[PDB]
Amino acid sequence: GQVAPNVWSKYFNIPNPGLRAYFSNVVSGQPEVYRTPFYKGMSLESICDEWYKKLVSIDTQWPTLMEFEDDLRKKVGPMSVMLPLKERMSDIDSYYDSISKDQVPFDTKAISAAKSEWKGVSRLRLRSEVNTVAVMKKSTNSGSPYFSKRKAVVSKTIPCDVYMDGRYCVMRQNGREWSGAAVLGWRGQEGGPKPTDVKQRVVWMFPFAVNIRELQVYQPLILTFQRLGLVPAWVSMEAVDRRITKMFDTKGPRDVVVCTDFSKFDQHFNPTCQSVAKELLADLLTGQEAVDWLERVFPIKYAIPLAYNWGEIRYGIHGMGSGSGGTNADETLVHRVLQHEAAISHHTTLNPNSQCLGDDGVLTYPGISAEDVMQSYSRHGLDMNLEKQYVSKQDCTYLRRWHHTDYRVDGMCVGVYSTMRALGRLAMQERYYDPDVWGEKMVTLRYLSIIENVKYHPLKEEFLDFCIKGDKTRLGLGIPGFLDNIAGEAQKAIFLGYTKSLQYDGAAGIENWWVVQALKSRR
Repeated sequence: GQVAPNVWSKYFNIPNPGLRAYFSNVVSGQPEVYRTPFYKGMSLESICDEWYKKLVSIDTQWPTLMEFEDDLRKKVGPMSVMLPLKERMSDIDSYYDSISKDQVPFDTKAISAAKSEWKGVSRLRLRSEVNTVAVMKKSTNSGSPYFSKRKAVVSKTIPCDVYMDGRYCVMRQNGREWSGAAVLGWRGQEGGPKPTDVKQRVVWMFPFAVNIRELQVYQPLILTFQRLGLVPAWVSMEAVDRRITKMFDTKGPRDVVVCTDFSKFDQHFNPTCQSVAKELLADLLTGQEAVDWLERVFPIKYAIPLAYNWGEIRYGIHGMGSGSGGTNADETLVHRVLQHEAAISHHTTLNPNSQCLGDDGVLTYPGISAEDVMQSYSRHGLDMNLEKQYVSKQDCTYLRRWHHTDYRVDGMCVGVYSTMRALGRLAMQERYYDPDVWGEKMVTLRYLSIIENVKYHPLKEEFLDFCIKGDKTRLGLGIPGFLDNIAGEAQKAIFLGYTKSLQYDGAAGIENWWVVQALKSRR
């Protein structure tokens, strides 16, 4: 745990007033519930109770959509309540304790079937440090050692080299050696209506130099898979929709579709899972630098130290460091092996229109059952809870959207985001934006980007009308000139970038959003 000052200064550039104040907020927590001005003067309860009166009209035509809405309404509530560090210690422990559950290795044929999906593909080369830096988000925090904006410390960071030496992460940055540690970050996820129901997500904020080295492989990997369409959720929700359609149209007429969920996937992504990820990357990669990368950069996300408080560092191997540049790449490649393994364990072939993304999957194969899947997956040390699994021949959920074989828009089984979930996010934010300092245009833009998720909901027009009420300036209709200049307003403002890399949140194309078109047509 606690290190003397002369140790701490090898991890972080000292003095660091901003890092001191960051950890002070980590210790004390953040207890206030942040409510938006959406339906100001009505409670969260009445907002949902009123929308529900309209919503129930879908229950006769689409009862399982009503069940999906009713399940997500139970989660509506605050997302801004950050517990004090002393109440999150067990959340940290789970990263280190969950990786030693009983676990057996993956089947060879499953690993080969996964590698077959990219048979003809141009092998990946590492992207240079310089080009990798240019592409990445550079306004976000550099982590250890500077805890600054990335753009300000590029030249103190590259050229860099990072590797594990035992339990230490050694980092050489433009000639100087530092010791690397992830900084304990936080995200809130709604999990009920009380302040104490906020889910306390553990975010590992990686050293800039580690993220650069990681992304030298993961940026080319994401790019290649996007163009090949291998992981639809890295492309778009419409690409997800098209593969959901293919899945429903090619499954056995009497087969179920199984929707799997992992409890604490990152924490259980143990060494057995890691070596499958390393093997698959090695098949995608080519050249000597890649061999070097696979031995020295790849392991860091599963073993980097954690700075969880100003004087305090935890060491040891652990599960997926939630927040790594390859957070979703490693897990999605291995989750795909799990899907193949389940069909192969039962003497059949995975329906290739099955999908997965980090801890979320939907699959089918001849004769599939949920119980076979759960057994096949969880023998690898992976935790699953049944009442979060879902099984049906006609519908499924994936990436918090409902899909039905018969619910088609222009031929496609489009995904229906929950109006209840969207209402919770319209009323409740994770951060405070003082009205006096950020203004109504930004709040309105946050609203539009939430509502846009329900663009395929059968009650989307009634839902938009409901949301127009509840906004004083009516989602932009009441702001002079705003809708006519929506592209430009949207650029002053500045989830898919998330699904591809980091896993924290769980561009003038805004003019093509359904919700914008729908508002303009209401003038």
